[PDB]
Amino acid sequence: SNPYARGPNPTAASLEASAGPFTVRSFTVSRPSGYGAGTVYYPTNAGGTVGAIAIVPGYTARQSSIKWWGPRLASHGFVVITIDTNSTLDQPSSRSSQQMAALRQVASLNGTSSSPIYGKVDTARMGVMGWSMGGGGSLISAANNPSLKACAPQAPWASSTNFSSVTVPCLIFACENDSIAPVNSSALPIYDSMSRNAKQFLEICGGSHSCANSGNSNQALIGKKGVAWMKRFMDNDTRYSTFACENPNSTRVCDFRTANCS
Repeated sequence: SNPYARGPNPTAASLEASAGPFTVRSFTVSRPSGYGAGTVYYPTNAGGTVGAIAIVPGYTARQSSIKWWGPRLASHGFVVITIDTNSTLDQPSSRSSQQMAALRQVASLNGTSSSPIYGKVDTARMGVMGWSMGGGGSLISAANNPSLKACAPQAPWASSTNFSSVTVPCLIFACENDSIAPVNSSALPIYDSMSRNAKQFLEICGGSHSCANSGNSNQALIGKKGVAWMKRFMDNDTRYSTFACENPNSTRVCDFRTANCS
């Protein structure tokens, strides 16, 4: 039996829905430790400890850009922290440091009896996500901390596209018509550099740079894939192997690639 399996058996419908099975609550971090600000989303009734995911915005951007992931992932059995960086103009390495500081604080709060997330987190199972330079920061976090169980950046940008060292399972969401971090020069080269991990490349048809952000028109597919990836790799949950590894066969997807997945 898998000690990390949570919730009922998944379906395409249950993964495409607005919400998963668990009730979600949230709170603002009162004293952010090593980053600007944070919101923690958590399930109240997951039926066991769950992994934690830290999500970082892009250059100039704030939590509003990636907020939708908080309730979406938390409702399937994860503690999710969305952050604002110390400066909106922080670069990817700094974003990575702040992302890891946010994971550290979630672990701190797991051991703080006054916190709503006291005893709710398995601090040995963590994941990283983010938009643009925050996506680059997620890849840097994965390269520097290989015990991370999953990485799912969106429209990533980084100073170097070479992430050949990354052993962490990586799902790259890409936006076809991205003019800030073009697919051909950012997301795709990053994907191609990784030969030591489970990896996936999912490009959204007609998507601008913000195609996986809050308010996007593809929350059914993007949310299904993000949750499935985190479930498969953070929870070792093989009930999600097909959802995580499959080509969605969706008219919303203009390019799909996967390796070492199923």
